[PDB]
Amino acid sequence: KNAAEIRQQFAMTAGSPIIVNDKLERYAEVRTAFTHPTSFFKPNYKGEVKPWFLSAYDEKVRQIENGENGPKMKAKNVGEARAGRALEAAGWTLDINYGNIYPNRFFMLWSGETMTNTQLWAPVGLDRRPPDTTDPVELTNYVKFAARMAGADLVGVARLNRNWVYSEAVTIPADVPYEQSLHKEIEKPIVFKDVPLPIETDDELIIPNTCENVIVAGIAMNREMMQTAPNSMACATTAFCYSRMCMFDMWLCQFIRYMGYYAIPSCNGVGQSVAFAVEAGLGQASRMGACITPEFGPNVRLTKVFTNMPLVPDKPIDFGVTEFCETCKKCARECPSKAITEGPRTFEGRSIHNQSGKLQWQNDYNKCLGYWPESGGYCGVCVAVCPFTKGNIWIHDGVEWLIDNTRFLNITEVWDGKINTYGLDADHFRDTVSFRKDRVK
Amino acid sequence: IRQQFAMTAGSPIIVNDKLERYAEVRTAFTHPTSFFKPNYKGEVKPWFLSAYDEKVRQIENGENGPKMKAKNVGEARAGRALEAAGWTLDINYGNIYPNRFFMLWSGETMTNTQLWAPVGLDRRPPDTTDPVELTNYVKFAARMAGADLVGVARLNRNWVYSEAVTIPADVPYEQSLHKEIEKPIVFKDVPLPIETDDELIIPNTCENVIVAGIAMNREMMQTAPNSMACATTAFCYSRMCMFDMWLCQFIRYMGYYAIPSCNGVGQSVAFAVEAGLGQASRMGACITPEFGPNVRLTKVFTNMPLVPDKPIDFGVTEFCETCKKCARECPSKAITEGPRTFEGRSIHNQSGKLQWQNDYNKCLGYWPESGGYCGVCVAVCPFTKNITEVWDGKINTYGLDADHFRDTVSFRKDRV
Ligand SMILES: Oc1cc(F)c(F)c(F)c1
Ligand SMILES: Oc1cc(F)c(F)c(F)c1
Ligand code: SF4
Ligand code: SF4
Ligand code: SF4
Ligand code: SF4
Repeated sequence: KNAAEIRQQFAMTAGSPIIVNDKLERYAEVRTAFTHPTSFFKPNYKGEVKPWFLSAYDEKVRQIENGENGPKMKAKNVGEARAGRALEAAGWTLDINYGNIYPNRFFMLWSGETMTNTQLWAPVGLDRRPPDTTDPVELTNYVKFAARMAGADLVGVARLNRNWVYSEAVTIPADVPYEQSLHKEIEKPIVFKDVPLPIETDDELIIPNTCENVIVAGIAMNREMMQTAPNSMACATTAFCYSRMCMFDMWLCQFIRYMGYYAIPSCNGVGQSVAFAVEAGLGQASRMGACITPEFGPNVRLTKVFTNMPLVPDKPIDFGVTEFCETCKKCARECPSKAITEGPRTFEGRSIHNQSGKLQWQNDYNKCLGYWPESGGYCGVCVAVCPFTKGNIWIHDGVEWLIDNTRFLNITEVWDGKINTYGLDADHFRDTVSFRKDRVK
Repeated sequence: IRQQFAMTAGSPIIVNDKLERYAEVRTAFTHPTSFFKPNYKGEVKPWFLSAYDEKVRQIENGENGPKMKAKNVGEARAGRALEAAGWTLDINYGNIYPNRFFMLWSGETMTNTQLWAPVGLDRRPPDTTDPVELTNYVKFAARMAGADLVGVARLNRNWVYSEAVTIPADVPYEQSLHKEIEKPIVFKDVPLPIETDDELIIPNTCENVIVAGIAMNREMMQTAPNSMACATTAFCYSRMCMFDMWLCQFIRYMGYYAIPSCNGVGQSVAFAVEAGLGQASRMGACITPEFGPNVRLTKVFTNMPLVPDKPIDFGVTEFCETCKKCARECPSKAITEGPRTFEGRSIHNQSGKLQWQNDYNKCLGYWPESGGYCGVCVAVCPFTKNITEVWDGKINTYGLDADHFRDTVSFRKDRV
């Protein structure tokens, strides 16, 4: 298997592959099902209406007391049930309020100046010295090497398409401490202005007009654990990867700053990761709505960093995902909430949670979120059943690579089974080896 | 290999009745007799500020290390930018202050604990007390948390620092370096790890230590003493910090307590030897079968019942007896060519244990000179096996190497 060959074979000519029409407007982040008032509240198993994640907490507690690893899924014993939720909770250690979405708060600072690392290194002046490299070719190789050190399994570069940057972010006022954060969330516009550096005022989050590029990282989840979806070990690989995302953003932003440029971290905030990942060539959009990659299918998390560092954009990739999703529909048939459409792509949002004006499969994300308190987790059944999540999809016919169409026709064993560092799989880890030739052309 | 070379139970570190616990302030990094070193202009400064001055001089002169020309100034800058960034999740080079910043001895105030409070995992008594099942659970968690190697030992208090270097609890970060103080670490009959005005208190119930190996990148370490060796060192310190926090939270959410440490609290090499990760060596590092000495260590202390691993003997002592390659290549002649003794060469060694006694002030003195963290000893050690070619060459996630990553695969059989 040769993952670099595969990406070269399916590379497209330059240009955003996302098809849009005149109804396209930037999307206010509060509209996501996690944050919008219509979807935020969900009943728990006693019928009490609560913030969805508190209702899900109630189900986790109920499952542990009943020796279960998920909905109607008996564990080996209560201790095993406990252990899965302890692993899940611990995975979130470096993530604020399920996704790090507040810009320029906590780990997501838009300047490095107050960070303990920046203060310690201040005598060297790396963040104040003008860049010594302005060549986009060399910078792309340097920043991608740094990205791999920082924990990305995939990395790509695109020009920043502002259509996918949230029109307004969900955040908290700068004087609000963490313990009041969930009670004091506000909206704040993200605007683009002729300023030298990213800056936040009382009224606006201001991205400079010089912010040309977005660097997108893929953070691979663990296949054995995700295949337990919707049960607790799928929750644990999800959670650990959010902390890996946070570390990636902070590491990479510091590298970029110490190279003489500015950098904006984001994790789940600032803009729509799937669209950036498609434009940076990590993969293609899919029926479930995730970015499907050749190496991991959709079983990969995304984060991204915005910067004025000159870079060479990667080419988008077309390995036939759209045509497979047209005929496959496994995620839609297996979805426990029937949130995923079995119909064609349109430009018309299904509800407030979708951004209208771009051609995509339109899914009902209030239905999806509704299953999370019911199951006490983050589901993931769609990722688990997608044939691209299997490690065995690619075959070579003597001339070229192709997808094997035959692919489209318990938790105790996970705890007792194969694992390796960060949940990566040495049987496939060669797929993400990188040399200069595949970092920049 | 690890099963083939398992020893019977029992600490393999030979001691005499002279041995006493070692005050952390005695390390060359911290002690007043070794802390101040001249820069290249002759100005005496804290040694790491003099090393900063050399990094700046090298960038200006288009160098990646001492008398090592870079491809250009841009390349020199990029190596130091990568090094500085690697340290993002590490306080003041090593996270040594206990119960400060990332190294909290309780999870109660952490943002993650607060968010998860309604589930009550940290307040609920353990549902598992079987050390066999716990050892399998916690080692699985350790691999998720970024350890390439993990082992368990009973806690030997001889390797716990008698007094830690820390700061007063209300001193802000901007004043930390100027207000470092000593503070005793003591063991008492208390329910939970607790810090008073006077003492860091570890419970007498704190039976076990979990030791993690965090693998460095071979291509980058082989550029020692130049900048890319500094970068793999730095990134692994941030990996250490995330490992400690992740694992401590897992242990707490299982109903036990956990003390993180990174480079603080105690001597990692001794813990790693007792937990079976590897053997002590002439250079002083723990040499592992998978990585040689090219691996960083961190550790977590806990009352969670666990099954101790066996120490390992794969012949490092006898190999180091005749090798002496690190000693001949050491740019500061810090590593001895003589035999092992129980007598330290200076304040920086803990006397009373059989080891190769090295002069660690000589080692530190080379760091301002070279503008880095050296590492030549690690780079040349047989067990471990230009900068433009590294930047243009092979890399993979976290610097791990897919040619060898199968060596750290793990199933239950090898976890307990
Ligand atoms: O983006 C996410 C937000 C959440 F609240 C979750 F629980 C989760 F697993 C992912
Ligand atoms: O000479 C000292 C060095 C240190 F690191 C201290 F913690 C201290 F109190 C005295
Ligand atoms: S399961 Fe099938 S339809 Fe759904 S995303 Fe995967 S390939 Fe597309
Ligand atoms: S996460 Fe679960 S409920 Fe949501 S779309 Fe996927 S399968 Fe459906
Ligand atoms: S780090 Fe360098 S100076 Fe220090 S002991 Fe090793 S070779 Fe010698
Ligand atoms: S270089 Fe030789 S003597 Fe030194 S630590 Fe390695 S094997 Fe031992």
